[PDB]
Amino acid sequence: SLEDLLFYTIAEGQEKIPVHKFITALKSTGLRTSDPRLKECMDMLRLTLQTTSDGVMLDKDLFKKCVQSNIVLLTQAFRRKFVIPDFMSFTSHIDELYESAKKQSGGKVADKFSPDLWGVSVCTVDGQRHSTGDTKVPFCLQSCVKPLKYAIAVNDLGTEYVHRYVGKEPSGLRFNKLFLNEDDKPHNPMVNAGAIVVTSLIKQGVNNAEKFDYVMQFLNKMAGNEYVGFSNATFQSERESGDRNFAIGYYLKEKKCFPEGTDMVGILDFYFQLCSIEVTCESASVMAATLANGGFCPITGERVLSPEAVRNTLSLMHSCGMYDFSGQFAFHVGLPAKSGVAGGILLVVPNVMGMMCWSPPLDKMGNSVKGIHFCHDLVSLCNFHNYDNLRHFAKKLDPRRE
Amino acid sequence: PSLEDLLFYTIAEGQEKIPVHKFITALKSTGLRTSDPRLKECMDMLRLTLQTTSDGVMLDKDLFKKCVQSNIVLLTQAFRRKFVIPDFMSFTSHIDELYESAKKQSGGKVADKFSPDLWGVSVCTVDGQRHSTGDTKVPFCLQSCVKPLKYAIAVNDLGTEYVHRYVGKEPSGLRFNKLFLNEDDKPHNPMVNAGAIVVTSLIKQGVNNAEKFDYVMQFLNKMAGNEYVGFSNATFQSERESGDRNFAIGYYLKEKKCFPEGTDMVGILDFYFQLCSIEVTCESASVMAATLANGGFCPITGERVLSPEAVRNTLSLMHSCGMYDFSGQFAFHVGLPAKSGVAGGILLVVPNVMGMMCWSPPLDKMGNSVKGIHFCHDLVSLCNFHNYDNLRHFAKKLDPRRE
Amino acid sequence: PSLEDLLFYTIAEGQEKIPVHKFITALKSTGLRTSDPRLKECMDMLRLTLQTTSDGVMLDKDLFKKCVQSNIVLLTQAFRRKFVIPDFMSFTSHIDELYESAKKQSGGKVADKFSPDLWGVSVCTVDGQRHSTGDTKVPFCLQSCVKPLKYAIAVNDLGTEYVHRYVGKEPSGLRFNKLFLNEDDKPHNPMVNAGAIVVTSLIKQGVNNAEKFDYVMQFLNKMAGNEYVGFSNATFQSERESGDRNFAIGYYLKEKKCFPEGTDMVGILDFYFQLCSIEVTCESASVMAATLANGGFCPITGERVLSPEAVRNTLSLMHSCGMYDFSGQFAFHVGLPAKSGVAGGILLVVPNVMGMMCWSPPLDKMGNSVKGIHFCHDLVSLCNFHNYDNLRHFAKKLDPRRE
Amino acid sequence: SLEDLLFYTIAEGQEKIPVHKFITALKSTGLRTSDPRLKECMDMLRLTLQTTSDGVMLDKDLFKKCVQSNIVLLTQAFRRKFVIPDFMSFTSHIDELYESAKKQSGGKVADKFSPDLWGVSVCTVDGQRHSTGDTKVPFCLQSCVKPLKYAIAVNDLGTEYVHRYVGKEPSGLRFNKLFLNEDDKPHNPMVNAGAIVVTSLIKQGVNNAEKFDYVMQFLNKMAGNEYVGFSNATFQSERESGDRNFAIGYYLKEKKCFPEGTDMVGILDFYFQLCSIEVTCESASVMAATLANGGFCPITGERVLSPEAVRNTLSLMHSCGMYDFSGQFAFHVGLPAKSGVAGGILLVVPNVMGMMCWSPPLDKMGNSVKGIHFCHDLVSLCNFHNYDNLRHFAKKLDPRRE
Ligand SMILES: O=C(Cc1ccccc1)Nc1nnc(CCSCCc2nnc(NC(=O)Cc3ccccc3)s2)s1
Ligand SMILES: O=C(Cc1ccccc1)Nc1nnc(CCSCCc2nnc(NC(=O)Cc3ccccc3)s2)s1
Repeated sequence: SLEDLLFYTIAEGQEKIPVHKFITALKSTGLRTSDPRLKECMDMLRLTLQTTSDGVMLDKDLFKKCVQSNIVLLTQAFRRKFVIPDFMSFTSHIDELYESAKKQSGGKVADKFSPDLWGVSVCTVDGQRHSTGDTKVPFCLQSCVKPLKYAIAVNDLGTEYVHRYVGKEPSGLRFNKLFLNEDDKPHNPMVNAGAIVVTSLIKQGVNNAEKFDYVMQFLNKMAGNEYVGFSNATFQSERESGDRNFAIGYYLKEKKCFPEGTDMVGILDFYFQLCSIEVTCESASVMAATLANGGFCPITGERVLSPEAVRNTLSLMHSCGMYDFSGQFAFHVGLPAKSGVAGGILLVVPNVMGMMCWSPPLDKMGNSVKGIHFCHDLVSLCNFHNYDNLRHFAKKLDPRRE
Repeated sequence: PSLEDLLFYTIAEGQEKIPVHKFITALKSTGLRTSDPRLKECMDMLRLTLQTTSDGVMLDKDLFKKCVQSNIVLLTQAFRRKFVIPDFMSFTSHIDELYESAKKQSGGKVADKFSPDLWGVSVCTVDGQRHSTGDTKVPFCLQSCVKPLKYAIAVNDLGTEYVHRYVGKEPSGLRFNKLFLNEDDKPHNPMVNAGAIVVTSLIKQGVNNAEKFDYVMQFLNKMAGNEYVGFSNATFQSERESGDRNFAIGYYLKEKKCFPEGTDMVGILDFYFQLCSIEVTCESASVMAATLANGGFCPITGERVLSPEAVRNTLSLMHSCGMYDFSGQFAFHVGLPAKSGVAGGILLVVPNVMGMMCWSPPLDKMGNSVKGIHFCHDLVSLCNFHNYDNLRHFAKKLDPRRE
Repeated sequence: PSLEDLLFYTIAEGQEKIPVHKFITALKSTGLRTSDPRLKECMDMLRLTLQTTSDGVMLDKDLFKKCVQSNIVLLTQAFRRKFVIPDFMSFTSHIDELYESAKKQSGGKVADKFSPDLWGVSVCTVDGQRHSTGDTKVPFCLQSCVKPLKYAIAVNDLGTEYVHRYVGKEPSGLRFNKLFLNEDDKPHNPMVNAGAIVVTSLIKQGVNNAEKFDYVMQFLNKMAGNEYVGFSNATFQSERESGDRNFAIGYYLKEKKCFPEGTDMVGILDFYFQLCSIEVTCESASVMAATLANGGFCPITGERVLSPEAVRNTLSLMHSCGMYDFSGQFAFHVGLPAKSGVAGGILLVVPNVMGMMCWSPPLDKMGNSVKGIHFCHDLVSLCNFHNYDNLRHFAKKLDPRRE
Repeated sequence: SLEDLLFYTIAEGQEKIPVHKFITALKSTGLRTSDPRLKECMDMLRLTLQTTSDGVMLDKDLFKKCVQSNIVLLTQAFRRKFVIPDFMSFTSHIDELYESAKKQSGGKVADKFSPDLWGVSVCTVDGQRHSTGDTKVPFCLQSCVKPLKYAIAVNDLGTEYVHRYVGKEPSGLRFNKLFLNEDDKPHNPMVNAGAIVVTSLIKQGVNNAEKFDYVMQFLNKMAGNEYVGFSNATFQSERESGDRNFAIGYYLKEKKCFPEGTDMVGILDFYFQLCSIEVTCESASVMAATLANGGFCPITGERVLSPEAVRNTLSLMHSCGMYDFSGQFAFHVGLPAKSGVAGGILLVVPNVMGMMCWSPPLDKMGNSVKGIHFCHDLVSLCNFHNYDNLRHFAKKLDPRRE
């Protein structure tokens, strides 16, 4: 009697629960009715609300009928088994943390969005969503895709083959300039140099039209079929300006850094496409949550990413993610991130939640100000630093305990 | 309404009396050692109340309740399977298996007195559970393993802002492994000779090169729960006459005023050289490591040894800058804050779980003990400890925080 | 008062009529060639005279006089041994030995269509005196020998400091063999391909490539005294199907705004490849070399091809940034401003003496002709031509400028 | 008739030649009365200017027997066979060059002299001398001493031996702070790293009080026995602050770059000594002109340096002469030169002259501000630049043509 136990808990020992009393109780687990895992249960309460134009409260049988298929989720949500149990106040802090971070004036956009925008969207490894501010506005990943594509190539080619072509370390702050390492390979897949070679490994032999759908599919599964778009616009402008990536390409060609059969100039076309893929904070925190969640999309429970692919990517998101800010960043926030010149910080606090912070203004290394100050405050407030202690964490509050 | 009685029927499964060996081999399987200092009252009472018979004997709800009365809740948790590694027993067997497979790979050159066949591994967890195997009671110099330990002491005592005025926090790269300073005219991080030597000059800013040392030993004893920390004046003598590279760094960091006001660079070099020949065994350093793995509370004494500021920063930097030039490949393939050492040492830490120390004197080309490098890989291959595994979805790996 | 007569009676033994053929030998052992352009009128009038007179033929003082009237100024200098190398006959003996001594050095690898036993030295002194040994009339491309010439042409047309808004003037630094731009986002110097490409980018901006090229051909023709200067279309079309590295450099230059505004980098790359495919002979290129040996004036025409501001900058960077990595050891040991080329050319230049081209196609590992550097070493072994050789006290060296 | 032929030429048709007239005829030939190759003659000018009390005034036989033994030297001088025939005009050019450089007011002295000191001095392959400014003030060569010591090493050991221990190429502008090159040899004998090493090659097997004599023996033969001194003061301060040099010293020790059995700390003391050697501009011109003269001292006719050692030392000064300024220096100036932190610049125009400039204030690169201006102007005046032609040199001046 799983459904049975759940009814008594929500229905205050009386005749029944009314309609919104269920859903306001359901919207308090931070779950969202449009969760794909709740599709059935929501379908069927459309059916039973349509039994009368007068009511209706629900009997224990009427209740149990709808939540039949989804009580596994509804129990964990209502007996507060979700990775952040009091999700209700945990959002009231993120609210504050959005608010104080909204007060951060500085930063320059790339050069054409409005520097007013600012939207952070949580998505817990369990599905609990929260968002405040402008989380519905689509934007491009740009270099936020290098992890995602890097994932895809290790997901399909394995680590050994891939790093036969790209390094694994960071190169430091004086050689954010060099292309190849001592062995005539770019140093890691997070710098455009290694990214160009990675792009040259995704689906060799197939043509550039088929190649691109293969990652759009992949990029869709990672966001639980929430909004991933494409901007032809930033695509064409991203190759007309891509003189540096051409440079890299030609130098990769000369010293033979692509697989034997690569039409180098096409691979750059493909690279440039990949950067112009669109997302919203909402759709992109599910992508981050997928990395948070070992490779499984938190709101569809589908496997998208092999764990090697997801480990390797958070590993290099750590070392190599925030450009030259990586060192200081891996230090104070210590959360595998990936910045993007569009302003996206594809934050991940693994085994908890995925974030996407979007506010377009950047800093001198290429990281959203508000994006960066938000993590800082976040780590300050909650024991999320990769090497915080989960037990003796002193003045920090944990949202995984009660 | 009977917490001391609550634990009785777990071992005395509905039995009358219970042998104390039946209780302590039940407590060696908790992984704890009888010499756990937060058991002493339980172990003194039991030694005392073991002076109530001369043939045996054993204890009852009368006696037990009088003895584990003091430390009941640790024995509760210890016996309610409430330790971070519940079946510590089979986890040790894993370590044994990695240890011996990492023994047969006999490449390397000893640095330039030991036998290359030495190979010692020791674990301690944040709950105090310990294990080891091989030559783990053999004292070696911390050498560069001392560096994060000494960093920690500086941050606990001075805060993170202060200590990173004097030494950067990033890893150097496979190019600049020989430059001393980054462009900020600081050594890149506390893990390079350049950076250690600098951190050393921030401990006990004031008192003299004998109080500074005792004070590091005091800390180093607290942190190790009072296991063997020591000091091999023999190494220190040869460290300080063949130390031309270091004297180069010393003179260059003085050249670029990298120490603080009133720093006797040459004496700091002695302290450094001293701190390098500070002796530990794999065992005593397991408690060092697990202490940092434990928010700064010493797992086997319950004593707050370090800031949680201090443990975090150190583990932040052992990750990046820990394995000389192999740190990159290391952070990738094993992604555990480690720290290598010229005598064979690796100070491994699995945060929220355990601390480790490995040891085989033969270094490889890079200067990291062959068998030690081999062993840290294999352990991440095995267990989802790698800093970036998922705790829920981790493929074909074994998590030992689960039964 | 007695000018051509002064010469006329010196080649005669106070005698009757000197035969034309023994005047011919007297002027071939002066080293000049009967085809010197600065002599064409003397040979025109003397073959015309053989055409009319009969039947020896022989030569009166009046029959000698103003055949040589035109070029007597040279012709005296030739005969009173007032040339830079007075006893040129013996000096060719030493070239004939140094050629043969360098003939035995068959090591070295061609680039990848010729044959390695090809070996030719042609000497053009600043006066005109020619000597060749071995295969001098075989045509080869200039390849990166063009860089100094093209560089000269750039500064002769645009002047040092403009050219150097876009190109440094320093020799990169043996291990930084590989980075294109320096700190200021400038290439290092015009001898490196990264600078060649940007130099090329600055000659006759605005014109299109067909004209640019001919503007370069005429220039090269005069420097050679209108001896063979040509263009193999064969090597150019592969120079464009293989220069991936150059394309690398070009785009990176574009990204950093290293070309002038309104530079189509892809055609500047094509123009650049054409300058490498220009061909010459040992004979034709020793006149090019002697031109720079000659403050820019072509020894066998008398024609100012290059500003002295441009001879020097080119000779400078040929000293220091010239022979690629070997230029250090080369500036040390040979101290001559040379320039290597991957076709097998060393554009040797002994300022104030002569211009050589040596040609053996086989390159060494740094890409420089085996026999070329051997000849070059042996040549300064025997003679005080090394840059900082002393012209007065020079030990056992022979000086050819002293009789 | 050779002494008569001389006696007749310098005679103004006057039967009894004055000696005031003789010496100003001699001084203005460049030579000074203190020339050692003229002592015999100058001795007997003291002998016969002792016989009475008048002029005195020599004649066909008195003249003849004083210049009897120095005639062929006094021939070329008065037959204008001296490499710079009209040395006279040549010196006021050097004067203008000095005064033009007089106005370059920038610069910071290191830390003790007063920053208005400035001098130049010339000496030719034949002996003609000139100086202007503060050219009799002792100062330390400091770093100007590395070429001189290198010569002595090559002269005593030969090119082969010496360059088993120091390289021969230039450093490299950005990573100009490395001590060694990838052969573990210091880059060249002109960096403190290679200087220090060159210093251990001199007179192995003999203690440091005697090494220093033999160096000054050499450093005397080379300056024709003009002023060579030594400062213990600067030696004790250089001893007490060159932490960098200790660094480098220790670094060469661990890298085993000295010849076996080298007391590093002593060689550092010897280095600190050798850098504290005292010269004036004057004495240092004969230093340089000895090198300009194939190793024969212009003023004593002694062979001091085998041409080997002279060739090499003037090659390395060209390449590695002026610290990070050497690249641009060899380009624009293209005379082998050698800068010093005191302001010293030991310049050399082979086969014509040696020079030496002093000016305390340095630039941002460790080179005398005005000592630097001075060359740049000099080469802009004379076809001295190593690659100016001796026939066609555009609008420049040649001082070997009359
Ligand atoms: O933007 C600045 C300002 C700056 C300022 C201060 C300091 C430095 C720089 N400088 C820049 N300089 N170049 C840039 C473009 C990247 S370099 C071309 C890519 C590579 N070239 N050689 C490589 N090594 C190998 O390929 C190893 C190899 C091993 C064995 C055999 C062959 C090859 S990779 S940017
Ligand atoms: O061991 C090889 C063979 C090898 C092999 C391969 C390639 C070359 C050479 N060569 C050497 N290896 N170690 C050597 C002594 C190392 S220390 C040099 C003195 C400095 N220490 N930190 C510095 N940076 C800054 O003071 C600030 C700054 C940093 C960066 C930019 C601007 C400003 S400079 S030499």
